[PDB]
Amino acid sequence: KVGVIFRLIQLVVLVYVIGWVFLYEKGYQTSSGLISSVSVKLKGLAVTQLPGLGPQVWDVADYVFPAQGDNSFVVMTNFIVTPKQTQGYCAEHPEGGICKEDSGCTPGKAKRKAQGIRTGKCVAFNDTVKTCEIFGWCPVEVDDDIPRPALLREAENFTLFIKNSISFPRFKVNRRNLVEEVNAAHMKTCLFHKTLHPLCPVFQLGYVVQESGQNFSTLAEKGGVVGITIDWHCDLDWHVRHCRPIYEFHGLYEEKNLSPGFNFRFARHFVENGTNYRHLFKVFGIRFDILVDGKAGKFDIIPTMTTIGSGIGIFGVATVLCDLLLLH
Amino acid sequence: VIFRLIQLVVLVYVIGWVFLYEKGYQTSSGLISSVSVKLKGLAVTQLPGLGPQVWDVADYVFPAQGDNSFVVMTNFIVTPKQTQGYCAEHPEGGICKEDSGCTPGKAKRKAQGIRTGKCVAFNDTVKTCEIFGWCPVEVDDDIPRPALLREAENFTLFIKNSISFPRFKVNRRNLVEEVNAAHMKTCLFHKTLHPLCPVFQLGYVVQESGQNFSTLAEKGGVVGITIDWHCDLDWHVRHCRPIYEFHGLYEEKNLSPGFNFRFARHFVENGTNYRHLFKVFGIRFDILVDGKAGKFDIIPTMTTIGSGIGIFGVATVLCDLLLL
Amino acid sequence: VGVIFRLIQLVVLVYVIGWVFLYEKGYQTSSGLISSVSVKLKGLAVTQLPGLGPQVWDVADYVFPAQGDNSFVVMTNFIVTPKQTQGYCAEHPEGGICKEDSGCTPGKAKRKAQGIRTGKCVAFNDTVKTCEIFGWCPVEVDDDIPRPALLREAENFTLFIKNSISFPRFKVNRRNLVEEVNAAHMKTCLFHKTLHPLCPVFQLGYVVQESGQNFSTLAEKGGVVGITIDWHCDLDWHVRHCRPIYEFHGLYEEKNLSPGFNFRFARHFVENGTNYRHLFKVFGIRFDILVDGKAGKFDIIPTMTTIGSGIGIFGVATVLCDLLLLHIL
Ligand SMILES: Nc1ncnc2c1ncn2[C@@H]1O[C@H](COP(=O)(O)OP(=O)(O)OP(=O)(O)O)[C@@H](O)[C@H]1O
Ligand SMILES: Nc1ncnc2c1ncn2[C@@H]1O[C@H](COP(=O)(O)OP(=O)(O)OP(=O)(O)O)[C@@H](O)[C@H]1O
Ligand SMILES: Nc1ncnc2c1ncn2[C@@H]1O[C@H](COP(=O)(O)OP(=O)(O)OP(=O)(O)O)[C@@H](O)[C@H]1O
Ligand SMILES: CC(C)CCC[C@@H](C)[C@H]1CC[C@H]2[C@@H]3CC=C4C[C@@H](O)CC[C@]4(C)[C@H]3CC[C@]12C
Ligand SMILES: CC(C)CCC[C@@H](C)[C@H]1CC[C@H]2[C@@H]3CC=C4C[C@@H](O)CC[C@]4(C)[C@H]3CC[C@]12C
Ligand SMILES: CC(C)CCC[C@@H](C)[C@H]1CC[C@H]2[C@@H]3CC=C4C[C@@H](O)CC[C@]4(C)[C@H]3CC[C@]12C
Repeated sequence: KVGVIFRLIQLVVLVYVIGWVFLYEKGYQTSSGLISSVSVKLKGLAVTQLPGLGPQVWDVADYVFPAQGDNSFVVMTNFIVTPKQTQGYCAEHPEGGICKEDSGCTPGKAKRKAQGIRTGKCVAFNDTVKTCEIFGWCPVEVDDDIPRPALLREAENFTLFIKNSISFPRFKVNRRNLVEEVNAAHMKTCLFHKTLHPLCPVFQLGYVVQESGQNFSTLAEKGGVVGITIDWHCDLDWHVRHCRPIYEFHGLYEEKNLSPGFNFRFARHFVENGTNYRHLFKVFGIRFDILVDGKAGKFDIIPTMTTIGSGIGIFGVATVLCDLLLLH
Repeated sequence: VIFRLIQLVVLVYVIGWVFLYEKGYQTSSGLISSVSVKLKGLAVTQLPGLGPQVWDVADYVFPAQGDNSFVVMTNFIVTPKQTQGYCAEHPEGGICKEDSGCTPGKAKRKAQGIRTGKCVAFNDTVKTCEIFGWCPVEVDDDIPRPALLREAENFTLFIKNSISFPRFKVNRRNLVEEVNAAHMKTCLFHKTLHPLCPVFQLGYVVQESGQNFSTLAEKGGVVGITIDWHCDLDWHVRHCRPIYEFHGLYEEKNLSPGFNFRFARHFVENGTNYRHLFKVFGIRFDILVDGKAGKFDIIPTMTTIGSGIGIFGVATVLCDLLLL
Repeated sequence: VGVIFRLIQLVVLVYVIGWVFLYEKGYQTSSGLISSVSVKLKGLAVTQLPGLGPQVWDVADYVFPAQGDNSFVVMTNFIVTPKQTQGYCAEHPEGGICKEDSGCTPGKAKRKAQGIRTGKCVAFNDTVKTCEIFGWCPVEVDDDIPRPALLREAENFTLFIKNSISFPRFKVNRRNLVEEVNAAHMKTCLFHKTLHPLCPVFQLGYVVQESGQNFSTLAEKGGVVGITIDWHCDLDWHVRHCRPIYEFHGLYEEKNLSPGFNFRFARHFVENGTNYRHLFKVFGIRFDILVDGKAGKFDIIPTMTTIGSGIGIFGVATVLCDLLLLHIL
């Protein structure tokens, strides 16, 4: 009965190997990619009482800078506005050259960062320091006084709405972020929590940043970067109703570096009294990147046949190894 | 000798199957691509304000540079001449009833103003609250059934895709199918008749998506174009022509249909800051590409020849075991 | 004999496992990466223009997606057609030719439309004429592309790239600014493929457009440049030895039916009581910044399964050698 016992042991080993191969979903299921489309819709307000008077309100279309969605969008969090900018010869900015007596600066564009077409003169900047005279946007920026109170910190309570639609080809199955569990009644009193309500897509910017690993009120002065990822891991063997996304906010938390924080200049032009003016904002804001990836598969007979053939081959190899070790 | 001949035949058949089915004698590469989109059309809106505007190439393609994913106007409800002031809040904020209903502070979820607290009348019979902000004129829910900025189904998209193929250092472009010189003045895109001209039509990009354009422009929608470059790159230099498959990317109807956003353009009239606010129900086009390619390399050929010889040995072992 | 054959088989197996360990990196768990970029351009250009009014294009005046978005256009040429307004005016000599008053009909001219045609014939220029259209009145004339390239001083703009990537499976975060690069280097650093390969890629037109392309003709009519950032590093060593490599692509140079890349964009304003717009046909450079990478760590499951595969391949090699010896016996 030694031979029968050995044959039974080999058969059991082969069965276990086949079960392991069919486990982990390594085989018997196809692999397909996905195509995605993401839209965002922020909703909030912000008071902007400024010592320069003229209170202003930043609406939904005033801080979302792409203003129409896109994967990578920026939400304004702070700014240094220099209104009523016009073209004309006047004093330059410091850290770009110091004028001693009509000799420090020579006519021509300066190397690397430039502020205007230098003409050559010692025009008294109203900071006890005399600099060069340039031809450009006359009221130059003053970015030293970054606003500590975080003028638009009230963005902590904004509600981001990530509407995601995907399609798996080769199965022609299309799904959306709004899973049939979430209905209209769950969109008026809905927030997002990773354990309590993991399906409703109405996130809160404060909460998103908090789960990003970045403390708020310190990246508001100089906007950081936040990355949201919507993993779509689904199996088409079961009903399509079991296709749900997983949100993971891998926030690249640094809070201290050589050049920390996002920052960009943007200007809006207009015409007043027949002269072209310009409003320039140095906006610091938090940029959200919404990366979408996934993999789904279903029953196909070719991968099943290939896996069964590989299982037969590895079972034969195992029997060869067992015979070899028994020979020794 | 019969068994040896059968084993040799099985081995050579396996080798041929490995070489010709999965194409194991060639390597693989990724894809780096750039997409440039240039719409060209016109649409006129006879708004009831006696202000007939003309919307041209720079007025409805919202990302003017034409990114990979962009948006085309198909409907709007303009709310012009907006300044900063106090007036009645939109009724979704609440209902006034008594003067004590309104409270100071912003709203909870969707704030429209500071809500200082008063009971001004928004309509002739409905009073909500008093808010300070972009107050004078507020956006409403009056989506135009005739679908203003219609006839967007006659525009001509133009995808000037480019391909890199870094490892093989072979550069290909969508525009040049090695024959395109006068097929650009008068061409369309048909999946069977003219599958090479990249001057699409928004009628022939939504229709093959499986969604009718009659209800797509009312509340917006999403359309996806793939342009996947599946080129053999081995027995040719040309024959890298891409294939297009406009994916449906979800059907219409259902909860929260379509896709609409809001944007605004500021201006100065009499020393007071103003704002033109548009709510846009525009289609969204996404262009995401992929490719594999492949070229003759000796290392993968040797690796798969070794794998084939191993498979042949395993098959011979299995046959010998079965015979015994 | 038998001992020699066993030693040869053991040596072959050892070589096989060494090859599969030091070539395919079997004891590693390859994973993707997530990424974000923040592109900041610095520079200044001045245009005279035949309008007798000098213009200065500032930091936020040429780069249009003025927040990054890893796909942006740095304007290098334009054809300004200012002071446009709604009215009935003549059409461009590309949608039709006005032989007489009956040569044009109301409609949108099918493919390419510049205005709602009315039918009347109005003289334009001197001989060509045209059909009247209701729309933006002064039609654009893009026939005369400026050869001196106007905003041609783009061979000195700096392109500070602030790339931050994260590998989630190992939960590691890295940035473009390698710890070696500090504030003392950012004051004056220029990216070079051999001498300074770590500080972010600067100076469009000198070490960015030198990808088998020439700024001379890549700014007169626009063009496309692709910067790919590869993060190929392993967390087996210290995290310090994880630095990216930049490669600039040469997608095409010239000799094409539709070369370059240009787009029309309009800036609106209101004067007196009428809405006007400035229309720019911007010819620019599209910089596609694409970042990819891969990383792995030593884990027990991959090394166990690769040692099992090595044992299997050693056994199959042994039985193949035995069969060969039997056939050659
Ligand atoms: N940030 C958000 N917070 C709360 N609800 C949101 C948010 N973004 C989107 N929604 C909801 O998404 C749905 C989409 O509908 P729709 O686009 O008509 O909304 P809306 O622009 O806010 O319109 P309305 O002016 O009619 O309230 C709405 O029911 C809206 O309440
Ligand atoms: N729908 C379309 N979108 C883009 N280009 C189109 C379209 N239909 C035709 N074309 C043709 O594409 C060609 C390449 O476009 P290109 O940007 O180089 O020219 P353009 O700015 O349109 O020139 P012009 O206005 O002087 O005809 C043009 O000659 C144009 O006639
Ligand atoms: N495109 C560029 N070319 C050259 N130097 C640049 C460029 N972008 C940024 N820098 C320099 O690198 C640093 C970036 O720091 P950071 O992002 O905090 O900017 P910043 O201090 O807000 O900039 P700025 O002073 O110009 O307003 C600064 O010292 C700046 O001079
Ligand atoms: C086909 C003979 C040789 C049996 C050996 C293969 C066995 C292990 C395979 C073949 C078909 C397989 C099944 C095919 C389909 C399904 C339905 C799915 O919802 C759960 C898994 C399940 C139930 C699979 C389990 C594993 C399975 C039973
Ligand atoms: C050692 C023996 C088995 C010969 C190995 C090579 C044999 C199997 C032959 C069979 C099919 C052949 C390929 C068939 C077609 C082409 C396309 C041609 O443009 C280049 C050569 C190439 C790519 C051949 C390479 C060699 C090839 C793989
Ligand atoms: C025949 C077998 C058992 C011999 C040993 C094989 C395994 C255990 C060996 C072979 C190669 C080895 C690796 C080679 C190099 C390094 C880098 C070093 O910084 C940490 C250890 C690490 C990651 C080793 C871990 C152990 C390792 C994976």
